[PDB]
Amino acid sequence: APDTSVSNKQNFSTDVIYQIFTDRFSDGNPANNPTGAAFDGSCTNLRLYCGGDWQGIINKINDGYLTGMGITAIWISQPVENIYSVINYSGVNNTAYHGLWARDFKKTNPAYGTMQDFKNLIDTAHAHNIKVIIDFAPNHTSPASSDDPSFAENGRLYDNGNLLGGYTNDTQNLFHHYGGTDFSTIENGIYKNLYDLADLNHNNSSVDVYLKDAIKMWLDLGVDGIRVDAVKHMPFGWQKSFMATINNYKPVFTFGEWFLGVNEISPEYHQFANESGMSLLDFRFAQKARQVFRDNTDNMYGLKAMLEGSEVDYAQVNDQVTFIDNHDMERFHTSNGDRRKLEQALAFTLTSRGVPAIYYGSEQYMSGGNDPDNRARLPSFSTTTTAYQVIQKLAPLRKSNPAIAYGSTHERWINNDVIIYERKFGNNVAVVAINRNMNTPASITGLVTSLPRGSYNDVLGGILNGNTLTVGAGGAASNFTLAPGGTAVWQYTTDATTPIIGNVGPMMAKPGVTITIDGRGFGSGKGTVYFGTTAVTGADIVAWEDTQIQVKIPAVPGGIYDIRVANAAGAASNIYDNFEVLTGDQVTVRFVINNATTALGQNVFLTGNVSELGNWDPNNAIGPMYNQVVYQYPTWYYDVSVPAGQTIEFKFLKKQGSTVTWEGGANRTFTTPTSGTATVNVNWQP
Ligand SMILES: C[C@H]1O[C@H](O[C@H]2[C@H](O)[C@@H](O)[C@@H](O[C@H]3[C@H](O)[C@@H](O)[C@H](O)O[C@@H]3CO)O[C@@H]2CO)[C@H](O)[C@@H](O)[C@@H]1N[C@H]1C=C(CO)[C@@H](O)[C@H](O)[C@H]1O
Ligand SMILES: [Ca+2]
Ligand SMILES: [Ca+2]
Repeated sequence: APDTSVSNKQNFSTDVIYQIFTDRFSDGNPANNPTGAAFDGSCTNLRLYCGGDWQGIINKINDGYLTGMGITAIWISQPVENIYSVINYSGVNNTAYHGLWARDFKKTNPAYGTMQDFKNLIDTAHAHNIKVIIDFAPNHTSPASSDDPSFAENGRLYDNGNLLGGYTNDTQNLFHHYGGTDFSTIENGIYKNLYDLADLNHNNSSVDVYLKDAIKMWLDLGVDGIRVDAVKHMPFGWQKSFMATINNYKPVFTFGEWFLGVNEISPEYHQFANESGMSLLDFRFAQKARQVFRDNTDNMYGLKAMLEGSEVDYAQVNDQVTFIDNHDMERFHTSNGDRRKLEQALAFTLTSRGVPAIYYGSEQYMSGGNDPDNRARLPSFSTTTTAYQVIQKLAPLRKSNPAIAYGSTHERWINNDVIIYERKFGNNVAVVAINRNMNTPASITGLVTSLPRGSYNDVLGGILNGNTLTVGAGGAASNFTLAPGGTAVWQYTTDATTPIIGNVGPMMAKPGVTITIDGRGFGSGKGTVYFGTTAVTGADIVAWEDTQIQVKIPAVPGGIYDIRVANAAGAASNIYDNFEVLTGDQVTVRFVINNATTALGQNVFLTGNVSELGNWDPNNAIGPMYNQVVYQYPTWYYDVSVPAGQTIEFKFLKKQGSTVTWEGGANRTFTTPTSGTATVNVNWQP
């Protein structure tokens, strides 16, 4: 099927995501509304249920409100059954309107709708070619106090009705009991409790297995994507095994949230996006866009930089979800500011690279500070606001113009307040000009583009004050003045004669799994896919078409491969690097080493003979290991994702600068379990 098909759950670059807070969208059914001091039908107290439900979105999909806007994917609240407690955090009552206080990952939250209400939703969405992404928060359950088992629901957890246990009297060790985090370190913020949320222990097989069976159930119901909450507060090694489980079953576009601030850029943030098996929410985009288009704390050369720095730092930049604001930051639109800033910021996000995400209510100029302020109810549904129009005219370009979805970015003209950039994928082009200045016009002299001779009409139709572009000979355009706050989008689309890859999903799976390659130029008849030097053809290619090829991963040794395509006429595509074929199914193993004495600047790492363990290369060793919470120095520990049911070999090492110190003795061997978890306890051998 084509790359734009609703059946394409692996990739979302050609989609526009509408982020909804079920509760604060539309109450399509009152019979299911919570009652008592948990309900606030006037959405006056923003920490209470307002009544929104799934039937409320089915209504907005049916009467054409969402569809008429151009949206092709809704991202909703956690569908999982929550605690029913009305928590009075010092004077203020609080409820689980946000879906983030899980109670039973196998049942739906009654207030949002029933199991039948969920199928209806998946079916009304798909029948209108809209994809559904859900939230999943496997890092915890709900507010719990072990000292006072009378608080909330005591962080209890049920398995489809059966109680597994609570935060008080945890003999089975389902949770962590190390106090709460002060966010001092990454280690600290992972094993310690986030504020007061009963932190789950994934080293416990019962927990590990339960969360994995839970996500599959949700995959079986029809979801097309997953947004995992708090990726920074769970162990990396477990997440990889959680991903390998999704991808090895029914892969869906999965992404997670890792909050970055202003001009804050961490390498762990990138390492996660590059090696977890899942992408992140592009906070590097969001904060930079708001600095230039909103707070005006940086100029266009910072925008240029960011767009360029990203095209390299991320391994698969086309998979990062972009946005201008959301549930974790103040609303982009202010009181003392004009709607133009918002109108432009939206256009910039819509034509830029990644998976664009619009936080509900942005098209109705909703204003509001931090939580719960940024989570008020959508005041209206007027399909005639300019912002509605902008999204309306731009959104479908992602599915029609391959350059918007997969193309590279090139700044063709730049200034302190104006930028003109090009997105191109083969012959397809899209030029976007923006003058953020509202006072002075911008005379553009000598603008060269990839557009062929012609005079292109603004796709925005002038509502953003955009002109038409007369492109003469050599892609050069006649001079023009870009009006203050002007914005224009010009484009060109044509067939692809050369195979070209725009994206691949999933980015890691075991042999025998079907991956999805998307692009243009693949051709009608079956061709050839290269995983490294290993060529795949015949029955192993499940599907071939001009825009999308589906092929099984061949039996190769685990490791990183470069993907490449060749049509039936030997025309080979560009290289799509960084594909991880795993050794097989994964399980998480905690490795604990005792007596590793280290110097100031020396850390302990691990390595072994399978690719998930770096394949003996000390530059790809797992680490630096942990040494303060679950175990303290001189004992180090780490949760690592390894192949299931195999005898792996490994040795620990110390690393300091360019100096590496290996353990003495013989290689350690270990037979991994087929499911669940395992813990290896050892002592440093000199
Ligand atoms: C509140 C939020 O905090 C934890 O994770 C991140 C946030 O996602 C991140 O945005 C940042 O928090 C705020 C930031 O400090 C502030 O300067 C900025 O203006 O806005 C941010 C959002 O408020 O930093 C923290 C990490 O230090 C949790 O991991 C998130 O899950 C949490 N949001 C969840 C959690 C709870 C639990 O109480 C819900 O109450 C909340 O509604 C839900 O969204
Ligand atoms: Ca309701
Ligand atoms: Ca945790």
